[PDB]
Amino acid sequence: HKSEVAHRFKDLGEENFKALVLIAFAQYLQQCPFEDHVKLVNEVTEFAKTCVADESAENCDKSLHTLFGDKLCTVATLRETYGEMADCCAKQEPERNECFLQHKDDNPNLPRLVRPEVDVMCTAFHDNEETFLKKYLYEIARRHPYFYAPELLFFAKRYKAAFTECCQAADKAACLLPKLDELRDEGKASSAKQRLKCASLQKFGERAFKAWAVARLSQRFPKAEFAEVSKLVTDLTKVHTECCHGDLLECADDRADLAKYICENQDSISSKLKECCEKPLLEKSHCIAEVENDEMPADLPSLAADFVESKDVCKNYAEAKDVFLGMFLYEYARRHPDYSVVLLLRLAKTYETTLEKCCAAADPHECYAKVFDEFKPLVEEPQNLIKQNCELFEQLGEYKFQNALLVRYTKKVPQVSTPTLVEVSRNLGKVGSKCCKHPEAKRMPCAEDYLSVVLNQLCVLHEKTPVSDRVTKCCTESLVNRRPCFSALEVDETYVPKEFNAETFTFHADICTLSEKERQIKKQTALVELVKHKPKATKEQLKAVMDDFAAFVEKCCKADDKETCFAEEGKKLVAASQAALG
Ligand SMILES: CC(=O)C[C@@H](c1ccccc1)c1c(O)c2ccccc2oc1=O
Ligand SMILES: CCCCCCCCCCCCCC(=O)O
Ligand SMILES: CCCCCCCCCCCCCC(=O)O
Ligand SMILES: CCCCCCCCCCCCCC(=O)O
Ligand SMILES: CCCCCCCCCCCCCC(=O)O
Ligand SMILES: CCCCCCCCCCCCCC(=O)O
Ligand SMILES: CCCCCCCCCCCCCC(=O)O
Repeated sequence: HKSEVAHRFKDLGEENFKALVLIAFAQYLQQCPFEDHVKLVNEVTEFAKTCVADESAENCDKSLHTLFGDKLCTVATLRETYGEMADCCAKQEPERNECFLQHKDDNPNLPRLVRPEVDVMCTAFHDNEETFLKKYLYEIARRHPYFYAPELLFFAKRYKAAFTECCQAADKAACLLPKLDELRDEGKASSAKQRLKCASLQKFGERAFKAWAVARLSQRFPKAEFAEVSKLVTDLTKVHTECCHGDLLECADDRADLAKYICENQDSISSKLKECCEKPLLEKSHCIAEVENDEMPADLPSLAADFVESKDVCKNYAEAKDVFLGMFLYEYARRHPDYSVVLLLRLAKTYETTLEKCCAAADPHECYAKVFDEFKPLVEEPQNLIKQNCELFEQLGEYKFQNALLVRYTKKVPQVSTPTLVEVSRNLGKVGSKCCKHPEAKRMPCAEDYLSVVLNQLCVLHEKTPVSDRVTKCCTESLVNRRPCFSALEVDETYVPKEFNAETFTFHADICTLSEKERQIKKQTALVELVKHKPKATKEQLKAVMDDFAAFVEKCCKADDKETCFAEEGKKLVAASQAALG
């Protein structure tokens, strides 16, 4: 149509429009106060209503980039507050927008947002539901310039729902705090996954991305023809390149088109897309990205037909290596929604290496006749880790399971920071309590998903403050070897134990008054330090020292005079404990 703004306003709605415009400005003008953004939002919203009334009104024919760019350049404190960024306003539109992305600071030095008390939140919520949520939408959007805006809006609505419900509860906190903790983690995970997929697309390149996409979409849409999946992998690749670059508008349109495309060809892709394809513009793509795997045809041939036996596998492969490998992935993935994507990538990798070191042999058909026997050990490695770890988690509880990981990883990389080990082991523990509750068929995809963020974050923290070559080795390995690399780490025979420190192992009644979370972290911290001090201790030896500790705590956190107890019974525990640990 003639007016881009009018169009977006129409099929978006005033409410969503105002929220998005807000998120958009907060993502570029990250240093401006809330009240300034609110003002801009009103001016842009007013402008929009105008174009809705008269498609031909002034400026209404200008593109969103142009309009958005002009408003941005309106801010008078631009040069003083943003310096260099102000120089962007001197360029012709095509480059002006390009210039703004380059200055969108991915990580500003804003204060960590603190969670106020439930009572204060709920009261603010009730006094002014809108400015309360917009204020935070603003605080979140400015701290996360790259988070896809629409999704950030999607989260805002879940936050609103949690307040509406919880602030009306007998006991507010019991209802809200957890919903909020769940919202945060999920938000951080969605965030980490977007940065991950973008880093990946940057480091490893387009081929690795498409490979990942083929495998993932084939498990998701096992009934779609391979030509259809290829189509989608192509569009998804363009979509993410554009979304990673940070240009919100281009990004949103490509996603919109794709969502539209999928829905129109819905019956030719999956049966579980009805719901999603009904939903409103703003949610189609998000819904689709998260849709459940469709059901795979029960009448499916044996892979070995076209991939192992069939003479002339090389003829088809040499004719177009990637396509052939792609079909292999497609065929293999849609039959295995229970495999993790990386495992599927590992198989395809293995197969590629084999076709390369076989198609250039006397009797090819016999060189690669095995192949499928190559996969068995690749498939089993991840499955065994899942059963073995989920069983342990079943016996012990999340907490005790975290302590087990704690001991296990401190011994593998003692060089790592204690607080880093504690966090990593804790998040690793959550992955266990989250995924082990699923039936085997969904366990691996689940672990992969959560483990990818956890490992990524682990690596990032290590990128900054390097400590182990082995960690760096794993972290810089190919995406397909990342987790197997970490699983392959063994006890550090090198490590020289930190000599004893009286402080580190001293305790006061503070732990009696502290809440579970802080108490566990206090205990878990001591544990890492314990292992670092005597890394040659046994599950058995440590287990004894740990038990004598559980008691020691109880004994003192209950005794009339707690203070003394922790000092006298403290001297003892430590003295005795050292004796036992030689
Ligand atoms: C996040 C996902 O697992 C699904 C995702 C995707 C990303 C890269 C390669 C394959 C699959 C995904 C989307 O981003 C998406 C965007 C717009 C429309 C449909 C989409 O579907 C997806 O599956
Ligand atoms: C996600 C955008 C919607 C804005 C609503 C957020 C309101 C919750 C405020 C708490 C934020 C502090 C983060 C946390 O620790 O949970
Ligand atoms: C002046 C510019 C303000 C316009 C705001 C950008 C509009 C975003 C459209 C989002 C549509 C959802 C697309 C999707 O992800 O499926
Ligand atoms: C058109 C289909 C494109 C898919 C290409 C198949 C590539 C499979 C090889 C496995 C990739 C492992 C990732 C990597 O090491 O880069
Ligand atoms: C399952 C949670 C417990 C923590 C142990 C994780 C073990 C799962 C490893 C398998 C990861 C699948 C990804 C891959 O194929 O490398
Ligand atoms: C802080 C550095 C410690 C890093 C600990 C390594 C994390 C291991 C992740 C792999 C989980 C699968 C279980 C395993 O094979 O050990
Ligand atoms: C070298 C002697 C110092 C003694 C070390 C004791 C510290 C053990 C902390 C482990 C916490 C037990 C875990 C728990 O059940 O909460």
